[PDB]
Amino acid sequence: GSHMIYSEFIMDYSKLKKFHGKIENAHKVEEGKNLSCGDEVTLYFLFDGDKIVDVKFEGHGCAISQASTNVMIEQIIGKTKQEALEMMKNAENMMLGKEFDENVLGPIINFYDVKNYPMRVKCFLLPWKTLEIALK
Amino acid sequence: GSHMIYSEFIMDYSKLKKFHGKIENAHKVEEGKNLSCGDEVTLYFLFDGDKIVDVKFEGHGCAISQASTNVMIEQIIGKTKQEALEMMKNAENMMLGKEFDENVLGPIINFYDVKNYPMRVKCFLLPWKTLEIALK
Ligand code: NI
Ligand code: NI
Ligand code: NI
Ligand code: NI
Ligand code: NI
Ligand code: NI
Ligand SMILES: [Zn+2]
Ligand SMILES: [Zn+2]
Repeated sequence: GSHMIYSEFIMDYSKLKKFHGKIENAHKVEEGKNLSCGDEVTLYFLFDGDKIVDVKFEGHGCAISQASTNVMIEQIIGKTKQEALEMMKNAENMMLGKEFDENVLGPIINFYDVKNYPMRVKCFLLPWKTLEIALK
Repeated sequence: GSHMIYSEFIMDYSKLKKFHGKIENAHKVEEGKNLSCGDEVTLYFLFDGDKIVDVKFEGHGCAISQASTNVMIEQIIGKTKQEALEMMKNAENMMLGKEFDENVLGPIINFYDVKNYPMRVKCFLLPWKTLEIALK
């Protein structure tokens, strides 16, 4: 009745635990919060030059923010920081109704419907904006 | 295809914030885990003799474990330890195929369908089993 946003894809990725945790002696730690809804995420990174070698997250939030965090990590590991930022910008364009590169986003496109729920847009965007700040 | 278990009731209650937190100088603190899923809950209690005056939880988990925790807290605050244990016994009976008292459960009946998913039964039961240990 008002929970339609929660697709099978979102609920699967929300419960994924493989990227949840801390990285000891991380090269970068970045905390983000979407206090409108009450979500928090802490991203931990290892880099090798400009390559993202590993990412884990701590904290917890709604199923949209957690699903988004997990699909984000799964897609940015092994990429360069520039590539992850290009992906981020496209993820944000997708929510703002602007134009985006489907090939760049891959399975991130499964969050397309979130843009129909303007408060949950912040939930989807939290890990990505957190990533943006961290990588600059 | 698998998100059917996630009703509006469950999704609304999984996001509830008013019971999430610690109680300083709690009269009882009990931790519980459902490792097959990755769910954690720490329950904090204040009592006045046999009456449950306040309950909060920390930790996080799936939508079913978090929804169940919040519905439990909402229903047990202001009851006696024994009323809470009787609710708990009924909730577990529901999950197994056994007989239960609908008037004792109230909105806890909204989880009836979970019993068709043996793995998720543990998610539902996590707060209740943790409560049982805490109170006895
Ligand atoms: Ni709904
Ligand atoms: Ni955790
Ligand atoms: Ni920073
Ligand atoms: Ni489904
Ligand atoms: Ni919390
Ligand atoms: Ni104990
Ligand atoms: Zn959220
Ligand atoms: Zn669970």
